[PDB]
Amino acid sequence: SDELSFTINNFVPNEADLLFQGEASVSSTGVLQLTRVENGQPQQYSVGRALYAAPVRIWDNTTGSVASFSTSFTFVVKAPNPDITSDGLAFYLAPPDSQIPSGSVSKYLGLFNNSNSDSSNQIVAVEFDTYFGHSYDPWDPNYRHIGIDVNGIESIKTVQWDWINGGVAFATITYLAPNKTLIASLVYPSNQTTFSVAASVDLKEILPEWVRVGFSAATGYPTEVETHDVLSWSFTSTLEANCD
Amino acid sequence: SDELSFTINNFVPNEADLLFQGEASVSSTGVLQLTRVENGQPQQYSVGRALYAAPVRIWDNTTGSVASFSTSFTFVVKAPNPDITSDGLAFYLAPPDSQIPSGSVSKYLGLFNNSNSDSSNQIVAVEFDTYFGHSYDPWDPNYRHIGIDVNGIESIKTVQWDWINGGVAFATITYLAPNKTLIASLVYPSNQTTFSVAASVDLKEILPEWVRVGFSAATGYPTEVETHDVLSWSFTSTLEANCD
Amino acid sequence: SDELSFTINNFVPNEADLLFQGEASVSSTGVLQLTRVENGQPQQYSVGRALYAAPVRIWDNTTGSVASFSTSFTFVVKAPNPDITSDGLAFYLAPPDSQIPSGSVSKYLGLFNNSNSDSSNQIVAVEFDTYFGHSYDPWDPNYRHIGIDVNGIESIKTVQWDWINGGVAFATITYLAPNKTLIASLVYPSNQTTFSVAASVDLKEILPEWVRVGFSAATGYPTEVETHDVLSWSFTSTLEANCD
Amino acid sequence: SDELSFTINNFVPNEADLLFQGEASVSSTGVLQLTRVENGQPQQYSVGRALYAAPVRIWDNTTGSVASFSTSFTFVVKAPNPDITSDGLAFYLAPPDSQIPSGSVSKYLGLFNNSNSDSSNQIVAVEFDTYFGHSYDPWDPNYRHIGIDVNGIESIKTVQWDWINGGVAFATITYLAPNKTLIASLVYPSNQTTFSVAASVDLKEILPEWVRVGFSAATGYPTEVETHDVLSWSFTSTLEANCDAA
Ligand SMILES: *[C@@H]1O[C@H](CO)[C@@H](O[C@@H]2O[C@H](CO)[C@@H](O[C@@H]3O[C@H](CO[C@H]4O[C@H](CO)[C@@H](O)[C@H](O)[C@@H]4O)[C@@H](O)[C@H](O[C@H]4O[C@H](CO)[C@@H](O)[C@H](O)[C@@H]4O)[C@@H]3O)[C@H](O)[C@H]2NC(C)=O)[C@H](O)[C@H]1NC(C)=O
Ligand SMILES: *[C@@H]1O[C@H](CO)[C@@H](O[C@@H]2O[C@H](CO)[C@@H](O[C@@H]3O[C@H](CO[C@H]4O[C@H](CO)[C@@H](O)[C@H](O)[C@@H]4O)[C@@H](O)[C@H](O[C@H]4O[C@H](CO)[C@@H](O)[C@H](O)[C@@H]4O)[C@@H]3O)[C@H](O)[C@H]2NC(C)=O)[C@H](O)[C@H]1NC(C)=O
Ligand SMILES: *[C@@H]1O[C@H](CO)[C@@H](O[C@@H]2O[C@H](CO)[C@@H](O[C@@H]3O[C@H](CO[C@H]4O[C@H](CO)[C@@H](O)[C@H](O)[C@@H]4O)[C@@H](O)[C@H](O[C@H]4O[C@H](CO)[C@@H](O)[C@H](O)[C@@H]4O)[C@@H]3O)[C@H](O)[C@H]2NC(C)=O)[C@H](O)[C@H]1NC(C)=O
Ligand SMILES: *[C@@H]1O[C@H](CO)[C@@H](O[C@@H]2O[C@H](CO)[C@@H](O[C@@H]3O[C@H](CO[C@H]4O[C@H](CO)[C@@H](O)[C@H](O)[C@@H]4O)[C@@H](O)[C@H](O[C@H]4O[C@H](CO)[C@@H](O)[C@H](O)[C@@H]4O)[C@@H]3O)[C@H](O)[C@H]2NC(C)=O)[C@H](O)[C@H]1NC(C)=O
Ligand SMILES: *[C@@H]1O[C@H](CO)[C@@H](O[C@@H]2O[C@H](CO)[C@@H](O[C@@H]3O[C@H](CO)[C@@H](O)[C@H](O[C@H]4O[C@H](CO)[C@@H](O)[C@H](O)[C@@H]4O)[C@@H]3O)[C@H](O)[C@H]2NC(C)=O)[C@H](O)[C@H]1NC(C)=O
Ligand SMILES: *[C@@H]1O[C@H](CO)[C@@H](O[C@@H]2O[C@H](CO)[C@@H](O[C@@H]3O[C@H](CO)[C@@H](O)[C@H](O[C@H]4O[C@H](CO)[C@@H](O)[C@H](O)[C@@H]4O)[C@@H]3O)[C@H](O)[C@H]2NC(C)=O)[C@H](O)[C@H]1NC(C)=O
Ligand SMILES: *[C@@H]1O[C@H](CO)[C@@H](O[C@@H]2O[C@H](CO)[C@@H](O[C@@H]3O[C@H](CO)[C@@H](O)[C@H](O[C@H]4O[C@H](CO)[C@@H](O)[C@H](O)[C@@H]4O)[C@@H]3O)[C@H](O)[C@H]2NC(C)=O)[C@H](O)[C@H]1NC(C)=O
Ligand SMILES: *[C@@H]1O[C@H](CO)[C@@H](O[C@@H]2O[C@H](CO)[C@@H](O[C@@H]3O[C@H](CO)[C@@H](O)[C@H](O[C@H]4O[C@H](CO)[C@@H](O)[C@H](O)[C@@H]4O)[C@@H]3O)[C@H](O)[C@H]2NC(C)=O)[C@H](O)[C@H]1NC(C)=O
Ligand SMILES: *[C@@H]1O[C@H](CO)[C@@H](O)[C@H](O)[C@H]1NC(C)=O
Ligand SMILES: *[C@@H]1O[C@H](CO)[C@@H](O)[C@H](O)[C@H]1NC(C)=O
Ligand SMILES: *[C@@H]1O[C@H](CO)[C@@H](O)[C@H](O)[C@H]1NC(C)=O
Ligand SMILES: *[C@@H]1O[C@H](CO)[C@@H](O)[C@H](O)[C@H]1NC(C)=O
Ligand SMILES: *[C@@H]1O[C@H](CO)[C@@H](O)[C@H](O)[C@H]1NC(C)=O
Ligand SMILES: *[C@@H]1O[C@H](CO)[C@@H](O)[C@H](O)[C@H]1NC(C)=O
Ligand SMILES: *[C@@H]1O[C@H](CO)[C@@H](O)[C@H](O)[C@H]1NC(C)=O
Ligand SMILES: *[C@@H]1O[C@H](CO)[C@@H](O)[C@H](O)[C@H]1NC(C)=O
Ligand SMILES: [Ca+2]
Ligand SMILES: [Ca+2]
Ligand SMILES: [Ca+2]
Ligand SMILES: [Ca+2]
Ligand SMILES: [Mn+2]
Ligand SMILES: [Mn+2]
Ligand SMILES: [Mn+2]
Ligand SMILES: [Mn+2]
Repeated sequence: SDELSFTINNFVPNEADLLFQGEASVSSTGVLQLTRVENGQPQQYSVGRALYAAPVRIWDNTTGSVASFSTSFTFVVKAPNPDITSDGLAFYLAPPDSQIPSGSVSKYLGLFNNSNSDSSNQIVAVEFDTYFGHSYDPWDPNYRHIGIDVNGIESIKTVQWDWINGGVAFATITYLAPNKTLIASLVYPSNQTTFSVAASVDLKEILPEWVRVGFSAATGYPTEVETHDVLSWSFTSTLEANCD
Repeated sequence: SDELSFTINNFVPNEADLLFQGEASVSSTGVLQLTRVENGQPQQYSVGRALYAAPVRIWDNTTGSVASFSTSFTFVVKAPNPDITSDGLAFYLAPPDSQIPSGSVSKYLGLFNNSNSDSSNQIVAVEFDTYFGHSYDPWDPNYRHIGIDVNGIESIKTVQWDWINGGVAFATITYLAPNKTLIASLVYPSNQTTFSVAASVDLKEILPEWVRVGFSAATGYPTEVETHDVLSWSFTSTLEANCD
Repeated sequence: SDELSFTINNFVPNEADLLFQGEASVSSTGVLQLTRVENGQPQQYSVGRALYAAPVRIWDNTTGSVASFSTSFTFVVKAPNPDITSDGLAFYLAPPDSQIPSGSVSKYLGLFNNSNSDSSNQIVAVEFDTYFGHSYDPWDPNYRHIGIDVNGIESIKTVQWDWINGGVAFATITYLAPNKTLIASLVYPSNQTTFSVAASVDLKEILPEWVRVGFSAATGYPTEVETHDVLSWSFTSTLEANCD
Repeated sequence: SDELSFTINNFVPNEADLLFQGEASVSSTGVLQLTRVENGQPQQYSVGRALYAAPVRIWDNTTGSVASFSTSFTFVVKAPNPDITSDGLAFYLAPPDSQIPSGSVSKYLGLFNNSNSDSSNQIVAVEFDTYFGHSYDPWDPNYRHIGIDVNGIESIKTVQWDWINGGVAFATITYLAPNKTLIASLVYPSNQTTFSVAASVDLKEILPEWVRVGFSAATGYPTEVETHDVLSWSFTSTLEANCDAA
């Protein structure tokens, strides 16, 4: 509650402390696969979500304290066709009872089913969007991007990101509550490249007192499929008290 | 999984990260009450259990790694009648799907319903037994005690403990896996007294790979009731890898 | 040794756990001032260095283990004249017995006194260079930059950085040893801007087994002076063992 | 300062982050030896002290905040003659500039040189005293003990302790500042035995704002020598802020 820190360097099949929604699963080799894979090939129209079992406490209505946190993970996106990719994944905080919305949720990364932004969603996400289509995703920019989503698919702030096929990406997301700042960074040590972005968000009005952290991913047409994988994931959060 | 640490200095009503079984609840003042209390008075035949939402990983069958951990909490036992008290409470590790056994479970601290020890229980507990009755609890010693229970109410090792009515007790439980040692200590800073005990247990054969940690408490006849309360609770565990 | 973590949210005068070289000092208000300030005005030709008292263990020659670490701090650079600024500061790892080189060390940020790179220096730094002069600093680029220095002032990799006068900057430096990667990030939450850079370095050949971490800063001519301040600083490092 | 945590599972020769006073040293095998050992035999009249390089912040005079901390370590005491042992060792907090007092400091575990208690010492120690002599140590009880020392060799509180020759002991010392309580526990997993003690101390009046943590050990006559060794040592302290005073 006040403080919560965990680290998962490797995953196991049917992991107990992870709640899976959709078709997400963990392979025998120990890699967390949000999209089902048959004989080394990704499938089409596959949506997956994983969450940590324990809800995370963000703020208190009585005292007014608000939590600042930081997390880091390693993920891989590998597509048979480098030219075009489908949708992508995201790291998101949602209500504990959040479930997959009904209907077509591919272009929304399995988080929403409507393009409009509503304050009732109470979802705060950092998306790694690899699909820059204009007809299906008019809101997204022309290039592959890393964006911050607050109660809507239309990201308040995005940064151009150069995706590498079969490349391990080390991502870090840090929220500073006193400064009301969300920072997302991604690093490719294979080419030694960095992409960073920051935004101004206040979790008091957006998210409830208790939330759940996790990952989401989606896929589209069979021709433009891809594989999303997570190898490690570390999280730490503390609820500092304000006497003011 | 590999590492998990949390700290709860204060509790809130309907806490999300705590699973309650029986009649356990959290008061408005922020104290975790395993036994229901009416207008400042404990009730009779009340059994309560609380667990952490996230299961804890102890060991791996493939690598052979085993986790060592440590936890600390503060609890209060306050009875209207200091002469005689009912049952008591315990800090226990059990399977994630553990539920309250049917039948009379008061004298067993809400963990078992049979006096015999069976390896299928897979429950490892540290009990603070305040009831020294001989007819109902022939297994327990003549004095109030702190005991270690492994797959049975009959504690493998117990230490005499002087209970103080309305006294805050600071307890610490530490498991060292390489040495296969479980250590339980209790401190009263109001009188500056300490009671410690150690035992030899191996969680490989007893508990499964994934377990849940928490507290349990029970009460008996109305004349000899008592109030069990928990004010704070901190836990930390790491899964160190063995290359041997 | 194996693990070391500390956090200093506020500083105190004549702090015991900080070793000061040059004219660095801590103000009564609790801000770490590397450059001496008279009545709210910075001085000229002022060089300061601060280090943590405890040396940090990086690697072992026998086992071959190498440490990965992460640190974060907050710093402020405030100059009376926004047009031109002097030198700058840096976060550096050096030998425990490192001292200020003799001679003009202003343009070298108080770390070196020669422009050439020599492997005997054994200094690894992340510099926030605010002086883009060409005659005095031909090696530096045309713009204010954040650079990574390995045994020389000429940074192996630099990133353009927009300096803000009187603006609080939150910086984070993370070294991953298995991937041999050094990452430096800087954030301005007042304007919500981020600047990140990564480089490939191996501390085995560069630094010795035991090093000291800290900060350095320098100033130049009186007309182009500036004030360097540090408000908070957190560091954490672990020495993970490799069984390969 | 506000928070400081470190862990040393193994030691190395000439360790940089440890300050050694006296004849303490680290062996090639990686064990911290406070008393010099020749060819596997302890020596006589050997006094050693080790401290962590970084001073530890306990309290602030302005805000009034006071730090609570916890530490754990593993130590071995092995004597050729189990019948009688010399002096012992202790885990102590002292001023950063503390040095070995001049004169005979064997019976005082290398911390003091006078039996009387003076508030100017500013030393807070947890001693594992293995010498129960009455003529040389009239203050100590009749049995081997674990004691808490505050500005004096005469321990305010002691607990009987059964020493095991060549036995690994796991010790844990925890200070709770809001409750002003110091707790010391020792465990032998080889026989599964525990010895615990608690005392009431306030570091505000005793120790200064900045202190240094470490270990001390001493030896006596050649016939009753022993070897003191430390295998691992972990420390963690945090300075929690109190808004009641402010
Ligand atoms: C992220 O988080 C915080 C907010 O939570 C951001 O805001 C800064 O936080 C600091 C510390 O809380 C605050 O600094 C305050 O500045 C006040 C005014 O500054 C005086 O001193 C300077 C000295 O040069 C003068 O230039 C100036 O003219 C003023 O005279 C001070 O009054 C404050 O002191 C206070 O101390 C205690 C509380 O600790 C109070 O009880 C006192 O009454 C007193 O008021 C304090 O020093 C300030 O809110 C922000 N800093 C600024 C404006 O510089 C952080 O900026 C942000 N951190 C990041 C991004 O790293
Ligand atoms: C809790 O956990 C551990 C077990 O997990 C308990 O067991 C001790 O652990 C240590 C360290 O692993 C082991 O110590 C070993 O002792 C071996 C023999 O000792 C030699 O050296 C002494 C020096 O005085 C001589 O007296 C003696 O005659 C022997 O010559 C050594 O061989 C071991 O060294 C090994 O190092 C590496 C591994 O790190 C190996 O690759 C080498 O091949 C080499 O074998 C090692 O030093 C031993 O298992 C236990 N310690 C003993 C018996 O003293 C801990 O006791 C327990 N900790 C607690 C309760 O605090
Ligand atoms: C930062 O740090 C590490 C290096 O320290 C970087 O390197 C990766 O680290 C991982 C894990 O150590 C290594 O992955 C290895 O890949 C080997 C080959 O891959 C097989 O499996 C895939 C499955 O799709 C096939 O595609 C492929 O064709 C191969 O069949 C495996 O053999 C390795 O498994 C090993 O497991 C144990 C050790 O844990 C060994 O004992 C076994 O013998 C077995 O060899 C292992 O899975 C690999 O070194 C690097 N990953 C790669 C190449 O994908 C990290 O990339 C870097 N992390 C960042 C930047 O986040
Ligand atoms: C180690 O540390 C602390 C001291 O630092 C020791 O002292 C206890 O700490 C708690 C929490 O700070 C304090 O509890 C206080 O008790 C007050 C009175 O109790 C009322 O409620 C009970 C309910 O049964 C009634 O029985 C009783 O008659 C009273 O009606 C309360 O007033 C306090 O509430 C306060 O909350 C906030 C601060 O958080 C204040 O702003 C409010 O004004 C309000 O006063 C509070 O609940 C108390 O100091 C000590 N606990 C006691 C006496 O029970 C710890 O005991 C010690 N911990 C160990 C050894 O584990
Ligand atoms: C886009 O997403 C929204 C939100 O999901 C979606 O609106 C509704 O969401 C709910 C929850 O997923 C859908 O779930 C069920 O649909 C049927 C018919 O309602 C029933 O199984 C359930 O309805 C009963 O239970 C509700 C409990 O709140 C009651 O409110 C209700 O009165 C019924 O008793 C349950 O709602 C629901 O189907 C959709 N609504 C519709 C018309 O489908 C929205 O539909 C999505 N818009 C798209 C894809 O265009
Ligand atoms: C002491 O504790 C043991 C263990 O609880 C207890 O044995 C049985 O435990 C189960 C689980 O709590 C009891 O629960 C239910 O009882 C009835 C009748 O069986 C049904 O609701 C359920 O039985 C069905 O579901 C089971 C699923 O495994 C099937 O195995 C079974 O075939 C049925 O389909 C469920 O079991 C169960 O009642 C008790 N057994 C009895 C006779 O009560 C034991 O009874 C306790 N001994 C005491 C109090 O003396
Ligand atoms: C650029 O930096 C280098 C490295 O500092 C510098 O070379 C020498 O560095 C040392 C250490 O700071 C200087 O320090 C002293 O200088 C005088 C004369 O040597 C003496 O105080 C000392 O010399 C004695 O002690 C040394 C110990 O190693 C002995 O090696 C020596 O034989 C003497 O006994 C000590 O060295 C030293 O002055 C400089 N060398 C010179 C000529 O100044 C180098 O000078 C700098 N280059 C610049 C500014 O152009
Ligand atoms: C028991 O312990 C106390 C405390 O150590 C001891 O008193 C004195 O302690 C100091 C510090 O260890 C001893 O150190 C030196 O002794 C000589 C003579 O004084 C000098 O080297 C030094 O004295 C000079 O420096 C001092 C700095 O404070 C000045 O105060 C002084 O005026 C001198 O300029 C330094 O003190 C000191 O020797 C002892 N005092 C004596 C008489 O030895 C005490 O002696 C011990 N009692 C025993 C063993 O019975
Ligand atoms: C917080 O407390 C105030 C008390 O007036 C109440 O009005 C408000 O509804 C509460 N908000 C939440 C989310 O509980
Ligand atoms: C990264 O390095 C590899 C080396 O083979 C190279 O093939 C690839 O083109 C590089 N990618 C980028 C974006 O530089
Ligand atoms: C552990 O692995 C071995 C492989 O032979 C298997 O026999 C055993 O059943 C496994 N144990 C568990 C609890 O999975
Ligand atoms: C503890 O201290 C209080 C002080 O009032 C006293 O009443 C009580 O008897 C003491 N309890 C024990 C076991 O010493
Ligand atoms: C490391 O060990 C090898 C052993 O052959 C030795 O040659 C080498 O000099 C050592 N390196 C250092 C820096 O001690
Ligand atoms: C940052 O915000 C302030 C608001 O007053 C503005 O003055 C300043 O120009 C901004 N700086 C940048 C680089 O946008
Ligand atoms: C603490 O502050 C007060 C201010 O009046 C002062 O009198 C006292 O000497 C200070 N104590 C210490 C140890 O600095
Ligand atoms: C501890 O166990 C060993 C087993 O050999 C035994 O020799 C020794 O006497 C025991 N010590 C105590 C105090 O029980
Ligand atoms: Ca898209
Ligand atoms: Ca009983
Ligand atoms: Ca420059
Ligand atoms: Ca003695
Ligand atoms: Mn997008
Ligand atoms: Mn019992
Ligand atoms: Mn530069
Ligand atoms: Mn003694």
